[PDB]
Amino acid sequence: ASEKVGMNLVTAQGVGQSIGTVVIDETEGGLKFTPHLKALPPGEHGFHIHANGSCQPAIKDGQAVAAEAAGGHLDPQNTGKHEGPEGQGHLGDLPVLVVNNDGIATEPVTAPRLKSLDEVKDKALMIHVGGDNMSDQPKPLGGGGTRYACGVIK
Ligand SMILES: [Cu+]
Ligand SMILES: [Zn+2]
Repeated sequence: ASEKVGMNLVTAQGVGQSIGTVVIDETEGGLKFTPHLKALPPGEHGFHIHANGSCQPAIKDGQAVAAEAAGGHLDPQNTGKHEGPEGQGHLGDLPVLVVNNDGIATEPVTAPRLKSLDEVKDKALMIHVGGDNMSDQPKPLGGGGTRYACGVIK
């Protein structure tokens, strides 16, 4: 079973344009991700699910949060540490969205972290500025807590 999640760019103003969806397709090895996005910085980008579904910013002390109405990366009970190479953390954490040198991603990959669209039908996807393996600096993901795009599942 499958759902085509339309992701828009986000950058402290809130929802921008789109440049790609990602198709989510559930299987017995979980959520198969197949991206089709252009116009990103042509590296590698962390992939999360977030606690609410809302690609919208917050404003406080004369300054804007990138996009955060979606909540944290689905972080109910833990310590603050992120799910990764050792220990334990949040269940909304997923393998890194590789992009080719020309700024386009297509990699058919899978997250066994969840195994039906019914597990995400109230949430957002989020394409994160860094890849996603660290908790071990005074800010998590090595500072990669920022994001280029978001998409509410519908
Ligand atoms: Cu995130
Ligand atoms: Zn996390």
